[PDB]
Amino acid sequence: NPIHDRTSDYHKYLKVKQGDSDLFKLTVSDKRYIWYNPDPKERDSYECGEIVSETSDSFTFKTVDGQDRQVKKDDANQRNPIKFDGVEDMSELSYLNEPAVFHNLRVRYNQDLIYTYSGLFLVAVNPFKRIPIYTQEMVDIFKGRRRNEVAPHIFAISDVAYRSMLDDRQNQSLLITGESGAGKTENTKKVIQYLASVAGRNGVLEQQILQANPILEAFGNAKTTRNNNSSRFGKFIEIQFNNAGFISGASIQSYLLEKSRVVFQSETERNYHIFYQLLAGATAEEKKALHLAGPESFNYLNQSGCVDIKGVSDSEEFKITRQAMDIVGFSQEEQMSIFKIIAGILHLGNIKFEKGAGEGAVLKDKTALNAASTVFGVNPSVLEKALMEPRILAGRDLVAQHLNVEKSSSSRDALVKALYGRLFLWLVKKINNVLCQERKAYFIGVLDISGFEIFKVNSFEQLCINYTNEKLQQFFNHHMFKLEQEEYLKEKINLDSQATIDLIDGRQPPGILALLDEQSVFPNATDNTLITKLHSHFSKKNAKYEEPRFSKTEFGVTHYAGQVMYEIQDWLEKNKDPLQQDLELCFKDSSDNVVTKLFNDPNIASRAFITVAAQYKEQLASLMATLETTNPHFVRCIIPNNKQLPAKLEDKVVLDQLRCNGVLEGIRITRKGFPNRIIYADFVKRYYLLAPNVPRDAEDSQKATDAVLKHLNIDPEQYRFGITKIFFRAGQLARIEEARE
Ligand SMILES: [Mg+2]
Repeated sequence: NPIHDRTSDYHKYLKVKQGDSDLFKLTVSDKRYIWYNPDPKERDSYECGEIVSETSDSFTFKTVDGQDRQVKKDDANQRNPIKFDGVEDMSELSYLNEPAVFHNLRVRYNQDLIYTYSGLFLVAVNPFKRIPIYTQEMVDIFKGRRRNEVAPHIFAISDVAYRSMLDDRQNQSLLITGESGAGKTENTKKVIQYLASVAGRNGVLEQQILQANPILEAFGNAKTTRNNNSSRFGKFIEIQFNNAGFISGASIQSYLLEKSRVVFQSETERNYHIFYQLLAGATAEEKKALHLAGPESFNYLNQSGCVDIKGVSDSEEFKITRQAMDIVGFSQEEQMSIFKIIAGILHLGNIKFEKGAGEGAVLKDKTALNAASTVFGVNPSVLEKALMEPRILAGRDLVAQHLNVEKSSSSRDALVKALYGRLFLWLVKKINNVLCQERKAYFIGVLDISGFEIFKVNSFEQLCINYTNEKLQQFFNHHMFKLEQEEYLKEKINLDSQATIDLIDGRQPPGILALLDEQSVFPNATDNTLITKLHSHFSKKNAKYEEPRFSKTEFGVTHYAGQVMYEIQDWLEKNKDPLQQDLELCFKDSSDNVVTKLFNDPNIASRAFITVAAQYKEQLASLMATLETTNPHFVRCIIPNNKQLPAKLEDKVVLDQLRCNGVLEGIRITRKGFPNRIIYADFVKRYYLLAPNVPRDAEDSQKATDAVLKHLNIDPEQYRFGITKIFFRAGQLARIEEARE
């Protein structure tokens, strides 16, 4: 049992290395430390100062350089005794302050221990290197072990969920969130891997379930400045099981796909992987049939100045993507058409519009246009017309308009985005068709989506994601509450989300989205109309809203994670996501078999119509409805720094996430009552020697406990006798630790 074999990789890689002795005496020390900011020239930078003295109200400690500073006891961040360095649950800490929390994480991280619990959460720090803890052999050690039984790990939480499902006959959910680059996806893949193995039918299905996300990754992921393999869409994976506990199917729901990246990427970034895959991977012959060239030959791929990802073979990935498609069940025909769509898009991006003639646009060279038309199988003349001379309803009149180059170009861009988003939607639907069962008994759903987003520039998509996150954090809050109450009950012992939530999705009075939708009805409304309406209703009138001192195009929202300033540019457009009807018409007649679906299947071609905001709101409520029916599990992924480097855990970077994702707040909350709770025998096992009476392995554990306690003359208010554990208040246990044997 690797778990008992101190020489195993299990031990090497997932546990704090255990020496020969276990004895208390070992960790003994006179020295008492404190966590201090060597400079409020920082406030997450801290050093450990040793307390060299104290007064009845404040401590005095040395600093690193040797300077004596003074602290208020009620302001000191006491450092936990060394025995606590490396515990598996932060709930085990006596002193639960910020620096102390970060320090435990860090000690663990320094030993490549990327997983640590914090009460209800599993906290996972990206190591930025591959630790060999996800082998089948690692899978097997986790089978059926309780939380307290094995080291912290994503496999552990997944096991706890599967057992819960089976035992309570209740659906479950794993919510995996945090910043881009944090490892959400990485961990989500490990959750699927695990389940397919502890519950798979020793199979085609399973293989298809696994080969499903590589298809989605090719189409939904891209290299950004924060992750070479960034998920540009959010997802909820339902893993379906029969009553016997075997995987029976699966379903995927995608959200917020970044269609905009198709037509533009920042410097060093890449467009979606598939473009590159096709281009590299296609057969000399397929190129000719697709009018394919190098990435440099395509405006949609030649602008950022990055057409390749280090250590990534686009050609080899193509092979992998195609294989996946093969496995899921995409027909070769279907696959051609999918590639055709990718090709056509590339062609659409290469169309050059010119003016002069007048104020109107024209197409002097039509190579590009013709290229896209062939691959899509639509009429280039019809296409051309729909591009620059769409017919617009001027009341009763249906007249064609001659668009300028700009307008012309943007329209082109909107056609590309709709084709991309619809394909994505169709691929998701194709895959669900295969995997998905109408006959499911139970499910474990996996949400891999970003946590709060607070960028230099915040736009509509950030408000959306942040809106979701206010809901998820309020859901965890409710959940912590119940579970916390429950514990207390079982042992015999003793917000604000709404307001932000309402400001965003409120109907009466109307909140942001409501107002946005309203403006959305008027063809002539502008960003200015919009921001002015927002300020009118909320500036100085809604406590979670802020009108900027000078910006005219932004507004701020006080979120759970702090204020977020948003820019209103293009919100109206984004809310309607328009596409010229004539473009719809052109493509509706497409001779292509996949293309026809994207335009003729109301379920793909249309939202409902309702606005983008209204759809986001409805989809978020459905998700939450689901979640509400599960027993949830929370994974908080954390990026150690902004450089994608191993062995470089940056305090400021880390602390900031801990503050935003709910970890430190929950600790704050916890720390207030009886954060430490220990199994009677566990307690004696360790502190027997502290009392002149007590046998290490006593049968009357509680007594034994009271014993020690009494010996020590500890203050009764600081502890609580529970039915199976001894409940301790903050710092009590550390002092205890600090006791002479
Ligand atoms: Mg991801």
